[PDB]
Amino acid sequence: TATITDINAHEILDSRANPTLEVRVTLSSQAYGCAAVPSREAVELRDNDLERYGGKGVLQAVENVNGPIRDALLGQDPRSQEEIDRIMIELDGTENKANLGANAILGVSLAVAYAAANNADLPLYRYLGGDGGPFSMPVPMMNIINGNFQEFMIVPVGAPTFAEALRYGAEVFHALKKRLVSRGLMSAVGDEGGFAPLPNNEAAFELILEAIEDANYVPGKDIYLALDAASSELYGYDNNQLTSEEMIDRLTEWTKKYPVISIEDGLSENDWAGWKLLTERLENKVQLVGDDIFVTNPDILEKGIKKNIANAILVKLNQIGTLTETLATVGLAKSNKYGVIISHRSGETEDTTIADLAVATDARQIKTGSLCRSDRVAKYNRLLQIERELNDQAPYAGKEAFLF
Amino acid sequence: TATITDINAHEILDSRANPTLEVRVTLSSQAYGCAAVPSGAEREAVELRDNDLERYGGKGVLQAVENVNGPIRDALLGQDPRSQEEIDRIMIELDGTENKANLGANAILGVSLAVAYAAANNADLPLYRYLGGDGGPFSMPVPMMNIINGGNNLDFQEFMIVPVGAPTFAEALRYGAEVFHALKKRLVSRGLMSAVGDEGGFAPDLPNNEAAFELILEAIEDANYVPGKDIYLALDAASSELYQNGRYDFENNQLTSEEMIDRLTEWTKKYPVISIEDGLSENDWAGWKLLTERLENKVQLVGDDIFVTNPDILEKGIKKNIANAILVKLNQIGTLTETLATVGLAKSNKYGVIISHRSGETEDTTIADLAVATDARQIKTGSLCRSDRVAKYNRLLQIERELNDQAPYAGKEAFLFN
Ligand SMILES: [Mg+2]
Ligand SMILES: [Mg+2]
Repeated sequence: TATITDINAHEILDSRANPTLEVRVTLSSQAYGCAAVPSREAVELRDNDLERYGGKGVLQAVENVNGPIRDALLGQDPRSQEEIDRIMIELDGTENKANLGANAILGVSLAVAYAAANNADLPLYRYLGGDGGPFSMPVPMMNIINGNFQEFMIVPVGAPTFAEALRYGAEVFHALKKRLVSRGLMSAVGDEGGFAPLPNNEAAFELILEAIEDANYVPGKDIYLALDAASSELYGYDNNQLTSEEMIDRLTEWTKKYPVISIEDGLSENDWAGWKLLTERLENKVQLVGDDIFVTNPDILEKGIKKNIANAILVKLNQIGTLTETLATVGLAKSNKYGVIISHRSGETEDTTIADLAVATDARQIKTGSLCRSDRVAKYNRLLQIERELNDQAPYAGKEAFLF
Repeated sequence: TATITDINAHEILDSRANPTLEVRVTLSSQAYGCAAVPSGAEREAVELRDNDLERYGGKGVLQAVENVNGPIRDALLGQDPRSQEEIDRIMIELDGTENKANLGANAILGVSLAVAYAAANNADLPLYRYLGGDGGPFSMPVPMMNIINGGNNLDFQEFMIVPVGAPTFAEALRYGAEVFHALKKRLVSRGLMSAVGDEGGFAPDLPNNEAAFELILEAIEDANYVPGKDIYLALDAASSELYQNGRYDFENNQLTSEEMIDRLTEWTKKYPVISIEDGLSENDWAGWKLLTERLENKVQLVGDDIFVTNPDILEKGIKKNIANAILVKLNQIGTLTETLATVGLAKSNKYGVIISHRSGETEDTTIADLAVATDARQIKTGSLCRSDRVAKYNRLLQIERELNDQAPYAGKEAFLFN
């Protein structure tokens, strides 16, 4: 029986040139697993030494993995995810994971699962999903325009496979780029890729729809729009000053005027009464995704569900801090007819965990960025590999991704 | 002794959302290796595309993928993956073209690299150890980091920092990241453009080419490093792009070879420029001769497009006293073996060697292991944002931490033009 014989972390850089950590968990069988961590929610631990990386170092977090965390886990069976995650959550001691750092905990949480997977000669998605499953290729939501709303996205719902979904997106991305250049508009990319041109949020959807049709896809069927209002950042809502109801009104408008299939954080995370009506109104017309309002926290999601808030949840591993807790959120969401979107973070790494995770959980949806930057594209390539490995038994979710 | 029992390629996406290939080589031991192929943006080996206008705008690589899975796989079944030269020779012979235009340099390179990884993994060694051998010698290369892009206002293509003065690669990386963040902060505070180009560099609008280096110098100082000591500058002029017979489109003007040389010279005296890449066109050998005569002792003169990682062309360059360093791009020539010959010829002739990425990259980190294994001492692998780039730096971090003392950071010893 393989047991954990060593855990080691070191400091690496994320896709925004900010430090993060990478963890390797080594087993007695000599098999090992590696994982890196992407960039209210659980507390990531930074060094705040202003003479080093502008205070964003993660040396202390690395110390916690290599010392305290390591000692408390030596000898453990890596297959016992829940218990290992329990030992760490207890060791931290805080609701926050503020002592050891959510980044330190998650790094090892993930590396342990990779270790167990590798020891059994299984790809992560297989180790997590069963033998078993069921598996499905998730529908990707692709951040194409940014915001002088935070994200304007395309969603290749109508593709027959993930490989085709990917191609649909790439061809729209290229079509859009050619337009921006022709209009003398900005065509360089932000953190997740994606262009940041524009006079009035609306005109963003206009460019996109042009792009979709330029590439010979139908905005009704082949490809939809999605958006991330990130309204928490606009809150008693900032081009004008709108009340919650006037905010909902516009959302309702756009949903009618455009093929919007999903809306993220339409209202503020501090506006639960607003979310109630928004949901009441559109819960059957569009996907209403809670991000900041839920922060991948199962207790908060539970309260959201009881109180009729949203109809989908954005799942961010490092917002909660452990694999076990993340799977609980996913399971709770699925139990209650809520959509599940496995999500990247702004500061990503070459780590492709969310790809396997979306497949193994049959989440059916993934948000992992625009179509340039390997911080994003590596995730799509991993999904290419998985689809080609599972073939027929990982059908592309398509329309079936959306439950509303 | 394990032999190749399978080769399989498939079509993935590169960091610019264009298709490329990834290849897995499987051995009888059940060990396997994988590699992916990058893509750039004249004499270089032929990257094979599909040209099917209704698919990825004609940029598919299904044919290259088929070439790997069919004829290449057939030719290589039962070969010992450790025999890299023979394996590359077989593919070169099978293609039968000077250009690799038949099978595709992308199909050939993908297999060539995956074979190396398979052998490495069979021996249970990291690639840098497999390639460099047990004893090495190893070194951590000095990175040149493209921080401001051009060629959107700016004529020159790449304005880079080079942290020659750091004590370790880990510190070199920190130096660069802090200058990168200092620069971004300046651009933002001044309402200038903060979005990035292909390699993750800022692409602001500036009154003139120089202003890019002036901004970079400010940023180096904001981060409290000393220009010309801790951190130097390097330039990719990519002048082949500015060359229309028989002058160079510089600052809304039209320069002779010697005027361009004079400009490059001014910059060398005014700023701590340690390296200039493609200062003149690949079709201006006469100019290169003069450029080299004048600056070869004062600055590194990197040939990129003029040599295209081709040992036969570098030899010609050497005989004609052209340049004093070569930019090494695997996929410009097409096999690991021919790439290593170029590196070897460069070293035997005291040319600098810079292992390089392409504009279109993948999560593949081969060039990191390659630069350490060949004791190249220099690497050019992009700005400090975008994992297509940062993944290479992180790989260098892993390697330094594994070698710890057997891989000293090259620092000043990377530059031998003196
Ligand atoms: Mg969000
Ligand atoms: Mg160049």
